[PDB]
Amino acid sequence: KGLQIRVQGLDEAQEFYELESKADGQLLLSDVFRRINLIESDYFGLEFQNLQMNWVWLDPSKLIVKQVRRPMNTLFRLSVKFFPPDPGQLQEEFTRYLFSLQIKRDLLDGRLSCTENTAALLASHLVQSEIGDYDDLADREFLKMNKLLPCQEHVQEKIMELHRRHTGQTPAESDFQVLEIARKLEMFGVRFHPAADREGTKINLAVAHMGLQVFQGHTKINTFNWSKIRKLSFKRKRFLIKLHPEPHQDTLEFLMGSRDQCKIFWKNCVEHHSFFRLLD
Repeated sequence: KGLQIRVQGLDEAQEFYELESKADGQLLLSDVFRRINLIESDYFGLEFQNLQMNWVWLDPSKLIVKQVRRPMNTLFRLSVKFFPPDPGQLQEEFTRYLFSLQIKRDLLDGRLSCTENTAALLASHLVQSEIGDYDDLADREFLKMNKLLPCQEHVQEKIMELHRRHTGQTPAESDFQVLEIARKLEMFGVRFHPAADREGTKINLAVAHMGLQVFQGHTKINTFNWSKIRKLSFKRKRFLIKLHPEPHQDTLEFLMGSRDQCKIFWKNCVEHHSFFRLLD
């Protein structure tokens, strides 16, 4: 048979895709990339909402019908999968635009936590990009009907104040400022995978362009560069980081919630390493 799949773009606009029932994840990804003419598409992937309404990555090598129960009723969305160290250096204006929309998303849903002043500054550039130069009446109208920050009301004056500085800046220049600000934040591109150490201390694991990170709360306790990592594995609920000597306990153990969570994080790490270090 044939399927009709709904995919939400980074600009929040939903389009519909007609695909055969035999389609892999890769076919849908390719059709989405073609529809929006995304040339630098390797940084991006698709996630969907499972029945507990959590977001899961679409596996491009598996059949879609084997990953999702009601593909016709399921929401998919375009997302950045791999954050490069400096998205401002991406070649295409459209790609940088998509990255600024990813930041916009992360800022609103709280993935990108930062100080209030930094949030306000990011939001002020985001306002410049959508509606142009500062206007008292138009800025208040926009902020009434658009939410950029999780707790925006008491920050709105600061957002507008800062927006007065950006007179004359084009949407592309605005996107660039958003990327330059965001790439310098500790939480940029960060996605937490909760776990506990040997002592039982709650921590968060994450993977990024340089290697693995360890967080306690929102403060980063450690970074293991790819060069320092000998091997990554998982044994049931345990995730294992084997380090190169120098030097005797060369293994860090982290207990995660389920085996499937270990596995998802392991795959994420192997994919990151491959993407940022290996030539296919």
